[PDB]
Amino acid sequence: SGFRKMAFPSGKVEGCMVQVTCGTTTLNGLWLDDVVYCPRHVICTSEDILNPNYEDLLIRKSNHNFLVQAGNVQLRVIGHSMQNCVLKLKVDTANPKTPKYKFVRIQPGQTFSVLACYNGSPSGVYQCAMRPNFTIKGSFLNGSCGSVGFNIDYDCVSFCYMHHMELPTGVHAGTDLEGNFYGPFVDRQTAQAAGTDTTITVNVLAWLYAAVINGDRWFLNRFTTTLNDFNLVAMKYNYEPLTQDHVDILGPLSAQTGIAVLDMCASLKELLQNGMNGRTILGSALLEDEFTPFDVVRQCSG
Amino acid sequence: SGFRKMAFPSGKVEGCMVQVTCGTTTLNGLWLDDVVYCPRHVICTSEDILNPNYEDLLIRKSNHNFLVQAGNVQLRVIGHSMQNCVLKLKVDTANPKTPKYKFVRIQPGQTFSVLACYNGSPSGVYQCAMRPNFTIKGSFLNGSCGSVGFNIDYDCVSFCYMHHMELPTGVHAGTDLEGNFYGPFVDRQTAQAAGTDTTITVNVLAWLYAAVINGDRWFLNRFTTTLNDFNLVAMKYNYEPLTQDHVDILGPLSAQTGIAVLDMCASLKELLQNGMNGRTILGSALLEDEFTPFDVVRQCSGVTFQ
Ligand SMILES: Cn1cnc(Cn2c(=O)nc(Nc3cc4cn(C)nc4cc3Cl)n(Cc3cc(F)c(F)cc3F)c2=O)n1
Ligand SMILES: Cn1cnc(Cn2c(=O)nc(Nc3cc4cn(C)nc4cc3Cl)n(Cc3cc(F)c(F)cc3F)c2=O)n1
Repeated sequence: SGFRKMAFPSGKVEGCMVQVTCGTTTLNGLWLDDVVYCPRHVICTSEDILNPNYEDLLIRKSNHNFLVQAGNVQLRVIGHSMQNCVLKLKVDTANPKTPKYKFVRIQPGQTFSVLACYNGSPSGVYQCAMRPNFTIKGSFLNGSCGSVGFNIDYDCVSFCYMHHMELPTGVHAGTDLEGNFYGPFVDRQTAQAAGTDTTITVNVLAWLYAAVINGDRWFLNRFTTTLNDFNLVAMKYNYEPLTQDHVDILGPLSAQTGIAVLDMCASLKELLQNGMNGRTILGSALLEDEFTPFDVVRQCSG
Repeated sequence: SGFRKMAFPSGKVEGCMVQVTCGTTTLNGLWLDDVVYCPRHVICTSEDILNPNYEDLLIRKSNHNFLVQAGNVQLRVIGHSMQNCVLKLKVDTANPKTPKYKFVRIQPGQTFSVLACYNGSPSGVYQCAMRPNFTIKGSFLNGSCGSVGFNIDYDCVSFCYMHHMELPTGVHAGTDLEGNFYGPFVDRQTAQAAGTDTTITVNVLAWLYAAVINGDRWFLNRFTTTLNDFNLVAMKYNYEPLTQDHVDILGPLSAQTGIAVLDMCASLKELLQNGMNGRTILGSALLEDEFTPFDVVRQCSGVTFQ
């Protein structure tokens, strides 16, 4: 029983974190095989941040401008290339701690664990969701760049996020491991603002199914709804519209609980018009949206 | 900026998790040097667990009954003994991934990370607080026994918790690494209920500081109070008393933010009576009591753990 926001064990990723220094800039790098991945803005200087010409600054660089440190062992950069917004440094030793891994681009609503790192030393691990506006509500201090977000599946580590910047609103923006940003953001110090955020409706429904599995009983109702009537109400509360794809994803949870998806949608609808009247669901008095339908199945009973 | 529930990087502990099997019972073990630690209830049958004599159950068992699985390599038990509610299995090989470690016992309100495992395979990590009633609000499914709770200081892993059982109310109970239970529980199949829990007050104030550091400042008032006046109100609302030691611990947060604790207690005092009036603090609609003052300083000052 119980229900906690749970992160993945971070050991496989801890063995890959290194320190990348270029000039005075020091951030974290992800060391897989004989390549260290890190945000390309590490080659920028105080002046080259508002409008950096990264191709010009990199063709500009020699391998011995980069200092890579795995613990007290300085790796030797033997080559450096750029792929979109990630820098790739070839090093002369493959990381013997490299796990089975792949690079995956995730979609808004998907969750992942983030290993916060400073000077290449892991500091803590937590759970995140890719917001519908392509930001993440992280916990990051200066020097956290290069920290990665991941999932683990049968000792295979899917890397799906690398941290680059903090936006004015306090949220954070990053890329996948191929250097493509999530969202309309760029690795520049120019004026940048994220879209208005919305609640991941499919995740809340999943969480509500998790409450019933754990026996929570107070929010459901005798009502059902049409997909369009629900979406009409939800959008008026800054909730993401729900598509038939989402309804399909919830299928297994609905099957396990004997509560149809559109029945539960009617329960979310009522919850949005009444509130929760002092009560809580799985210990929360707000609706949680950082549990996917996959997560709910993994952590909950059967 | 930002603020999250954060656990210690679990890697040092992951290299110590093994699967222990006794008969049909199978749970997790902690492999440190040439000893494997796990709950003693593994030697129990579905009826001996109702009322056992762990003494006699143990001595009757032999070494080859304990299947100690380290991933897939099998470990050879060359001895076994008890220490309170934790069983100890001596194996022929010392764990080469053994971290710099010690066994500590924590107080209520102190936090730790938990590495939930199943069949010796680490599955997820999360951050707990020992509740005042000596339970922890965990997320465990069957197979989780032997999952361990720890803290990391520099390169030292401090093991402080081992999971044993879930209570009928859903919360969880276990021992320190020396077998001593946390709270008034026994490792037996009987009717056991959790005592009435309370709010870790010093952790709520520490969380309010984290909110201020993140610029969430609406709850700050203008008033100040006294420990007496606060604690009189706090007892009514099932809040833990705030001691003089608690105030000194909030010292650095106080000086970093310009908000003297007791001034902060006035804010928490108001929040306790008037509620939050449809507002939120760090996005949460409840007062968060699972962040210690050191937790807050650690997370807002970037301290790493190698
Ligand atoms: C508060 N916060 C939360 N996450 C972040 C991420 N982040 C960061 O870690 N560092 C940044 N600037 C640097 C300055 C340096 C000074 N020295 C000596 N070394 C430095 C290294 C960095 Cl990496 N930034 C700012 C930033 C980073 C970018 F990648 C970008 F495109 C624009 C930016 F304004 C930062 O956001 N900070
Ligand atoms: C859902 N949940 C989450 N945490 C818990 C605690 N807990 C547990 O995890 N396992 C238990 N019995 C086992 C049966 C097994 C059958 N096989 C094949 N392997 C098994 C392993 C275990 Cl560990 N129990 C029961 C239990 C064990 C005790 F030590 C005790 F004092 C009281 C109890 F009710 C359990 O509570 N469940």
